[PDB]
Amino acid sequence: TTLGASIGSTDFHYLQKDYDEIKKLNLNTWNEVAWIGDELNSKIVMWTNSSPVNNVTLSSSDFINENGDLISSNNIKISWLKETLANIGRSNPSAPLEPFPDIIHNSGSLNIEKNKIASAWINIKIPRNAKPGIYNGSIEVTADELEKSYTFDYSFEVLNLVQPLPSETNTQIEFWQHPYTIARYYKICKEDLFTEKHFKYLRGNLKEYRNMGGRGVIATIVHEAWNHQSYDSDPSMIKWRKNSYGTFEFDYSHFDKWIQLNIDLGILDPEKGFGQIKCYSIVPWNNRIQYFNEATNKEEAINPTPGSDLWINIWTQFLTSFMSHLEEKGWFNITYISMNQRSMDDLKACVDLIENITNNSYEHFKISSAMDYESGNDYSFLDRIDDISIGLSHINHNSDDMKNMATHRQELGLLTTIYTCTGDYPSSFTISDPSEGAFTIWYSLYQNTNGFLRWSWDGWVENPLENVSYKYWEPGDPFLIYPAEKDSIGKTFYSTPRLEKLKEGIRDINKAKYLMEKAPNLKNSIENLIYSLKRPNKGENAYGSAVAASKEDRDLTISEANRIKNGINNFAREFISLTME
Ligand SMILES: CC(=O)N[C@H]1[C@H](O[C@@H]2[C@H](O)[C@@H](O)[C@H](O[C@H]3[C@H](O)[C@@H](O)[C@H](O)O[C@@H]3CO)O[C@@H]2CO)O[C@H](CO)[C@H](O)[C@@H]1O
Repeated sequence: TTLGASIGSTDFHYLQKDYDEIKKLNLNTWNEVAWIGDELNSKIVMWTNSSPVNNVTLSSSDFINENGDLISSNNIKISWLKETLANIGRSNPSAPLEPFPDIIHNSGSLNIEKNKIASAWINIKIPRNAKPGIYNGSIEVTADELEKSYTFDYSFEVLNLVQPLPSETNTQIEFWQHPYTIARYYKICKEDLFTEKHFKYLRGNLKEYRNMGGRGVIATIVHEAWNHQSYDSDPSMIKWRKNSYGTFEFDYSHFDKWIQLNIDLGILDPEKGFGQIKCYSIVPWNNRIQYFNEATNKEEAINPTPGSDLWINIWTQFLTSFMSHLEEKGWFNITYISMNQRSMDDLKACVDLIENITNNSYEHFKISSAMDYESGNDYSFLDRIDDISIGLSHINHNSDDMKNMATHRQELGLLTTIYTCTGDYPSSFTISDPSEGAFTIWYSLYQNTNGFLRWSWDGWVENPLENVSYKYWEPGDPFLIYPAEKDSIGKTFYSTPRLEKLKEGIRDINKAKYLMEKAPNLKNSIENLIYSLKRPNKGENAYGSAVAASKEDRDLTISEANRIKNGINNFAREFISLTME
């Protein structure tokens, strides 16, 4: 024909290079299991031949159960997956530059060049007041050059249990946001920073974060704290100045507006002790603190070594001032001072200083850190850090070091997460299989942590919608959402399949934690299922990017994700049965 069509997996990308392989698909039916308030995703893959094809459109019926309960077609959003270019290597500028369908772009029609793949993401939101049962419906695909329409048989079962709202779970999610990057992309001026004109491009993507379970909000407290690793500079949200007497003063304006925005959006609730403010960092890159010297009237920097007399002096000034400031705002209880991977000497100097500065109630700042922990059961220092996150590449699957460490922390009421970054596999890159994200989240629970941290909400390059290639890291590493087009009406961001799979993983670990809690009798059955998870092997492509070791390892990430999900849905059904009989 002029146009071919088939249901396809959301687990991996359908790429142009796989054209000839893809044209041989003909999957016409789809079924899945969801809870009330849950979501489901699917995909239809289309193709063209010698001739191009205009105005390709897809559309969805209403969905109806056996009691004629309705889920409107408006809960089904079908979006073209837009392709963007990606250098497939890591700091390898001569690596091949290939298209990946990494963007959940727009609804409506689309043209398709000769001999091309195009795919459309399908997202189904089950309303929070939906009735249980088996729902059926269909999705149609048509075009202009086609005098016919293809048809696709979709059903799904809603189980009689309500997907927990994020605030009803104990899942920890922290994605680092870069609000100045949002300002740069959308040409927000210096003077409009953290005003309503800025907030308009932040609210949507922050709501999105909140709704998938985000609780951590990063705030920079010194300038360029990651040495400009990213496309955009990282300004400090707290401006430092040295006055004529030679003591430091701090301007909290940006920090205050940023945090207040996050309080207004419900990510943070400092009165109720919810959410975290992560202050980056007491160990910024090379210990460098840049400041305006009012005396010499110029910009200067210092680089004092942790533990040194100058260091203790300066951070004592900041921490003391910051604590008082946060106490007047009522924010102090949810505030953490962040560290990062440093020498044990630097880390101990930090924890020792921080612990030594207290308010009237002898409360000190909480402390948060990426740590490299991989073995041994000496927790005495690690327990003085209130939130830690461990890179997946430092977690040894052939041991229970990580899980034992995490379990100790849960007992003491401390937070623990894992993260992925450059060099990790599974991970959440543009070139990753999106299923890897669901796996990652399940791995956080397999390790008995509270959840997942990633550095990379929104660190856009110049024009990521067209090319995400950046000089460091696997492509797409620095962002899980895309921006909208600069002229958008409109939308302020687009989601990605990789992010939707993180979201799936999170909802699905939330189902498992909910069951464990509400059906104590199923708990060890569930725990055993979780603890059966296998870990695929990390390989590396010809150009420096981490990837799956082999086809077997790709398949395992998918099979394992689905296995566990299904297992949990069966436990779901067991609990539901119990209630009915
Ligand atoms: C939490 C997070 O994602 N942080 C980084 C992330 O960095 C990874 C890890 O957290 C770092 O400790 C490590 O940093 C350096 C390492 O400790 C040094 O011994 C070595 O000489 O240089 C390392 C820098 O490569 O780096 C790893 C990643 O390689 O990585 C992401 C990029 O995906 C961002 O840089 C986050 O800021």
